[PDB]
Amino acid sequence: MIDYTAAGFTLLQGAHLYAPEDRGICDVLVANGKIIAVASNIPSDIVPNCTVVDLSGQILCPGFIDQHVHLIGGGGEAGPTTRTPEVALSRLTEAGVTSVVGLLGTDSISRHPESLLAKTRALNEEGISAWMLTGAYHVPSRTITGSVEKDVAIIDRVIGVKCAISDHRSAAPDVYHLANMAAESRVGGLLGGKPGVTVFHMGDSKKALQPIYDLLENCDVPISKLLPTHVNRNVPLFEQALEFARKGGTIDITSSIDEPVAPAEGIARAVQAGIPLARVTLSSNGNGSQPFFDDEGNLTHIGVAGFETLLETVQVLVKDYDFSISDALRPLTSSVAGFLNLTGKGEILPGNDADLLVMTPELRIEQVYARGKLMVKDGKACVKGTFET
Amino acid sequence: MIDYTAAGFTLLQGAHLYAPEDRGICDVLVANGKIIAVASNIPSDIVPNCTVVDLSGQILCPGFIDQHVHLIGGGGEAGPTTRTPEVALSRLTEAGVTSVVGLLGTDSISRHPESLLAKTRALNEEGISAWMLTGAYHVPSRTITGSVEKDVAIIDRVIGVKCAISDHRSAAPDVYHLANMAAESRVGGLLGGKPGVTVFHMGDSKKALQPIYDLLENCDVPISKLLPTHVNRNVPLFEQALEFARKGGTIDITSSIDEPVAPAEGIARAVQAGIPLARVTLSSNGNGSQPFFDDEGNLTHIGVAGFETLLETVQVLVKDYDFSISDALRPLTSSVAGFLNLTGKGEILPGNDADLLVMTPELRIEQVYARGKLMVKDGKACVKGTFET
Amino acid sequence: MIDYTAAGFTLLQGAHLYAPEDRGICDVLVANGKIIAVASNIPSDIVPNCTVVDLSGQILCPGFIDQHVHLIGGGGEAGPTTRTPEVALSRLTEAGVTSVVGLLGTDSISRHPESLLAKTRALNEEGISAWMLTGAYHVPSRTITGSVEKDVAIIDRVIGVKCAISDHRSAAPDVYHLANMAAESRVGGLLGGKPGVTVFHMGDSKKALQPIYDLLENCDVPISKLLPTHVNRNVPLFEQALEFARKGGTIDITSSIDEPVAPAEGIARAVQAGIPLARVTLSSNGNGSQPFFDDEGNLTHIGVAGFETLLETVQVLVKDYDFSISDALRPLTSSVAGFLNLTGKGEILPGNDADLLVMTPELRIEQVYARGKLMVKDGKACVKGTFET
Amino acid sequence: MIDYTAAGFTLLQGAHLYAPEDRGICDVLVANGKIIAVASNIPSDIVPNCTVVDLSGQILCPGFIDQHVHLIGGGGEAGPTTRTPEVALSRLTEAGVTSVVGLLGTDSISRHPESLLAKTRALNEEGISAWMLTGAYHVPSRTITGSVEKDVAIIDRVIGVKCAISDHRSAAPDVYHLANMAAESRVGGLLGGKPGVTVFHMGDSKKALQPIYDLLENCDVPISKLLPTHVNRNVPLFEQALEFARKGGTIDITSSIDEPVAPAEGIARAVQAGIPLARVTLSSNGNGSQPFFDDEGNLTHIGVAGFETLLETVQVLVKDYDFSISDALRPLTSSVAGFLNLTGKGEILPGNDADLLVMTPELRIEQVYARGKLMVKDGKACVKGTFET
Ligand SMILES: N[C@@H](CC(=O)N[C@@H](Cc1cnc[nH]1)C(=O)O)C(=O)O
Ligand SMILES: N[C@@H](CC(=O)N[C@@H](Cc1cnc[nH]1)C(=O)O)C(=O)O
Ligand SMILES: N[C@@H](CC(=O)N[C@@H](Cc1cnc[nH]1)C(=O)O)C(=O)O
Ligand SMILES: N[C@@H](CC(=O)N[C@@H](Cc1cnc[nH]1)C(=O)O)C(=O)O
Ligand SMILES: [Zn+2]
Ligand SMILES: [Zn+2]
Ligand SMILES: [Zn+2]
Ligand SMILES: [Zn+2]
Repeated sequence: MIDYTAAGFTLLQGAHLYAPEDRGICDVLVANGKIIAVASNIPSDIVPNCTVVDLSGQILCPGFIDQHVHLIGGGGEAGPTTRTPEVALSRLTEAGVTSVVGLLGTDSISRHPESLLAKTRALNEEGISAWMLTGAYHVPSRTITGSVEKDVAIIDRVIGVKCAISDHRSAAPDVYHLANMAAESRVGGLLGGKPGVTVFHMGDSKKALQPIYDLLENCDVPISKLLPTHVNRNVPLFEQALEFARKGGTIDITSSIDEPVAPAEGIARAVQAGIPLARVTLSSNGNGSQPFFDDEGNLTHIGVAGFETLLETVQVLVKDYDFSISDALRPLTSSVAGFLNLTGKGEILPGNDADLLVMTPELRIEQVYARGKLMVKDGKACVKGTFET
Repeated sequence: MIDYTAAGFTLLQGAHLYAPEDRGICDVLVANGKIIAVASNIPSDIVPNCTVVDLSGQILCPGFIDQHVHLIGGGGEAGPTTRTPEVALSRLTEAGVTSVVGLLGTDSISRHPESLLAKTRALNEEGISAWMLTGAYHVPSRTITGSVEKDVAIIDRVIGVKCAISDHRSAAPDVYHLANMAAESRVGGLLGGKPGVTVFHMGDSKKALQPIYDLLENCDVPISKLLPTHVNRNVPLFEQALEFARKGGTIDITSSIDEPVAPAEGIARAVQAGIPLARVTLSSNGNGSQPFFDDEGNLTHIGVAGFETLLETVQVLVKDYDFSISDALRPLTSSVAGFLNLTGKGEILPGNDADLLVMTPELRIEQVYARGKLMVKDGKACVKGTFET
Repeated sequence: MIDYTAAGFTLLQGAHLYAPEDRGICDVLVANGKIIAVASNIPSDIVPNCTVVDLSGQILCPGFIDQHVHLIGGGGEAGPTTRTPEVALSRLTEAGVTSVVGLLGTDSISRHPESLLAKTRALNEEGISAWMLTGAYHVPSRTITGSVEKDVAIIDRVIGVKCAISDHRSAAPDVYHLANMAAESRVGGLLGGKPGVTVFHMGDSKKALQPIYDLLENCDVPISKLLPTHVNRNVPLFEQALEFARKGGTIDITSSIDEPVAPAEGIARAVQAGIPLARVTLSSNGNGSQPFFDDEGNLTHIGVAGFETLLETVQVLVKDYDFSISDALRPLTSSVAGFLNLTGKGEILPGNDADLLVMTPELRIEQVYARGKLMVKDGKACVKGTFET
Repeated sequence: MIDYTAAGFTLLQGAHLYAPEDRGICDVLVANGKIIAVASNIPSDIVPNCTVVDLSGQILCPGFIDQHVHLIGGGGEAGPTTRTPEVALSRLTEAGVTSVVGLLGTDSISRHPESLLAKTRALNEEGISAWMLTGAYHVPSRTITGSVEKDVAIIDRVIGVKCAISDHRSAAPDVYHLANMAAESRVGGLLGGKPGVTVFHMGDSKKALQPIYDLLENCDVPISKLLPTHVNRNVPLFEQALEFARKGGTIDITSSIDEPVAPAEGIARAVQAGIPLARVTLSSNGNGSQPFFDDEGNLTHIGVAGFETLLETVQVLVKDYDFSISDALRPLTSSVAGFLNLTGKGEILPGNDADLLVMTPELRIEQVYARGKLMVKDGKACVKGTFET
């Protein structure tokens, strides 16, 4: 016998496939971590040493891309005891996350981009796909090489920069600082082949999106590189976000915020307003703290976010909102890959990566493939982090 | 016999107690530097090896908290010969100060935060409680670690930052500098578990509080973290301070300034205006120089402040103003502890620290306990600094 | 009734006390986290609202002090996936550990003293007692303030410095760099009130202890500040370690190494050698990686150390080594506290901290108290880390 | 029909395979740039849309790996006009080179690691595989991040460091500087998953290898991380090089030097000396200047090295040296990949990268495949650099 096992041939048979586009019942051929063929009825013997998988009666869709996760831990708003813990592989996979963008938040004193970068690498090495944003809430940005442009341009996992605005925990940056930072990300992105975005954590300040508007009037960074996140945190901010998207910007809704605008609600609303789903993404904020502040900017309560809200949002949208599953998936898949220009991700096409979700019809996760590898079986991780126990 | 002396049991019997709230005649049980019980009639044998103290006919109240003292010396406005000297322990205790916040002023060239920090530690070790502010008049701030946020976040004794505005000795900072500095203090405070305030020395400039208003319009720092000090220095500034407090800010009156608005006068006025005492504090400016300047910003005269004005203010308020003692005490006790979130200080409650003042009925200090230890006896220090002589 | 609960009075009765010294049957009284009385037969009613614990039939001893723990995680010798996780509270308490000293190892790129410091602080807040060493294997040391000397003098929790010698992962330092470093720690120590020690991770190099000796002739740092650790990792090193202890040095044996010199064996050998137990300590290296390198410095195997070996060593010593329980506890209690000058630790005496272990006669942990708080009950943590699962 | 082209299936049939091991007549199947099967007689229809290549009568072997190439240009020893040009893709592929390691030489003023890195990245994108060494002749090293150790641990393409010793253009470094540097590369290597080697350009100094030996006694870096290059440049050096290899070291012979020790001659001598071929590598120094200096360190002659000598050496060895083709290829394939720990390179095994050469029986290159892509056809590049003419 001849051994063709190195190929990792895998045939995924007869699931109802959402690419996210409804492909109906379709097969998927995988080799070396890549989708090599997608079509109705694939001869299970088309290739040697092929592992056949019957997904009849099941749904197949692309793995989620969570562009907002505190991979190394976050928190700290109430002292050191509130420093959250690092993210563990199985937590991600089990929630259907095959691709992630790690970032830092409030604390950039006991939290470092070098550590975030190491964790990002560990995850890629463990089996999934991971990137990161340089910077943190603090502006000017705390980087690895000393320059935002140089970080985005030269650190392979860095794709953009993070900052915070309209929030009582910001560093009170002025327009110039913001503009420059954005411009540097923009430029380091062309050079490095990164999207070069700037992600803005939004707080509850009444100024809302103003800083983003000001910034626009003060530089030549395309509206397409700027991402306001946690837009559902408050009404008036949410409403502003809608017009921002309508002007051509993309807005990121956080799944970990149920009030005042719940995730599925925000998405449905966007759509009511005429916003194209391609301009709406959804992220978890996993492992970040969920601190609530007083009227005096006083902390009262503090929790930690998880990844389960992702899937839940989908379910709700489908289930309580009348979205088609296809539509329901976009913001976690194709919309995100689109905004971040994440190649080979977000869609089920030949040549793309074999990052797939096998779900039951009532949208429950059974299996997860990350780059062609079986990570989750029967809704449970079969592959765990080097130190998960 | 069994030895239970390690406990330092101390029963303080039958004084009329102001917590600052009028508790009438009440006893106070202390152990290991802490108030363990407060109630009418405590069995002098409730605990073993208990030291009983009869304060019948006397008043008992909490130790003062002076949040504005040049612990290492200050001055310098008229040359090196005008560099004031360091503060000595007994000077504090004798004036009823059991808790202090050290800071720097005009000179941050021959004066250093590292020195201030060492002195702060020496004082805690000698018997009282001491903290400090990083920075000085100079903006941008001269810190220990190179960053305001990092100092507040990581140096255990640092609780906030100092600066000067509306004064001919300021560094002429612009709104951005101010805003950022404040924001950094704010944020380093959450992380470090410090109040994270910004204290503004106010000069006589006609702009008065404007800079604070501007700052507000340019960042998201809660009005509750900003403290304008020496507000009584001039009328129009004083008047502005009143509305600032009324908007929700706290104002600090300096006891060492008799004109144009004397300390008790300012406090009474605040109250006439409807300001809650919780939003009014009083500090000494002890060891700082008291320089007076010309019309041409020319120095004429220069003196050095002491701590006796603290007690005097209380006396006057009670004596010439009709405040209840309870009310009279707030600004030196509960109001200060409240603003700085100084835990276990400012009030007489079980679990709080045994920082107490024993006074005669005509408000004269007889004894002082700092953390359960007898520091002053019969109005005189029994415990002196390592080098006091 | 009068409320005296703020005192947390606790009376631990009837156990067989090892302080570590054998004190036969004897009671212990606690108030405010401190030991206030130690005597046979204390009256269960000597003080109000007392919680009495019947320890009859049990054994009572000081909590362990582990001076070598990778609090924020370690490892990374085989890439990013081998970066070990941070330490959880419950894992320490459950191992009998009430005081700990945190440090960095091989990686000081993705690992930072600022993060280590935040963690040390987190643990102090959560209930135990933590300190840290500045630096890492890398010499020159990477510090918080930019100076070893400054780090030790001004960062409250820093008590000395870590470095690596005689190991293929060292930074190839020369005596000058080592001497200067040790001298800085010594001096910072005097200034800040710290022991100001230099901790040397020893590797398998044939040079063994040579560098230390060289350093001793190139400076005037007292031998008593120089701590070689992991001395049992190889024989010739171990034997050299005995001479060094013999000359006045203290030596730290790693409980996580079972070959070629088992921990209990090392201790017994030290003693048979005429080295007083005061000059022998034992530490775990918990959370650190346990990497194995072949012939050509190639990594063959990697694992993570836990805390169980601490206790095990004690059992073995008593059991197999003819040791008295008293002597057997020294190396984890009094010797350590003595070496690092840890006040209020390692010994059960009035005035010390209520850090104690309740064990069965066969040496199994049952209860653990930290600063008088119950952390472990029935061999199980009843107090957990803010983010423990 | 079903489309399976995303797979790039390619079946290379009938050649005489040297993997390098002689495997007689044997086929090779490729999919997605990887070798998925290696066996005699694979079925031309085993997989769909297969491109079958008749290599009958040819020879198939691994692509060459050149670890010493001045990718961005070099030279400059005789002023600015002698700065050599950057390497073009086609020149590498055409020389049989599929993997390359880039470095700097004498000039690190007009030459920068950031530029070298961009180039390495350009080549990876264009189709081959490239890595780089940080540093240059200059010691201390000029780096990207400011630290050798950091450069190696965090810049993905950096795998070690370059330096110059025993040469009149060295920076006159001392053992400490050398030892520290090598130790940093070693450690960064472990952290980032790199070999973490130190590459020593050797010059004609009488000191020859002394510095290496000195370094070995001043540190604990494994001999296997230390690569002396250009060892054939002079005799006594060369002879010393044999002893070093004999002690466990690996040695790099330069194909661009024909006197006094020809490349093929050096290799044969190494072997006759008992040095396994695994410890002998051969590199070109392509694009580097070939300067000649007279008596008094005066430049007499300058030229630029090409890549043709690589192949030539192989031919000569076989031809004139009694070598088997197998052995003759080691030094450019398996030995190199082995030394630098290059995974998926230097050997034709299922799972490795499809980097292969098609040669005539007389050893002339015909085709070249890189990661399964056809780059050279008929001895001519059919793939060129984005800006190649
Ligand atoms: N700050 C957290 C991460 C974070 O942004 N959380 C959100 C949670 C939230 C959003 N809206 C209300 N709460 C925040 O606004 O704070 C950290 O730094 O980990
Ligand atoms: N500057 C002094 C401390 C200080 O602020 N004193 C006050 C005294 C004052 C207030 N109003 C009039 N005089 C000042 O306004 O100068 C130093 O630096 O020691
Ligand atoms: N490397 C660890 C800390 C450390 O010093 N471990 C020792 C463990 C050991 C001792 N003997 C064998 N293994 C080592 O020699 O590696 C980290 O950095 O986490
Ligand atoms: N100098 C070159 C790189 C380099 O090391 N070349 C060797 C070439 C050589 C070896 N023997 C004779 N000539 C040198 O000794 O000069 C550059 O910097 O481009
Ligand atoms: Zn956020
Ligand atoms: Zn976040
Ligand atoms: Zn002032
Ligand atoms: Zn002052």
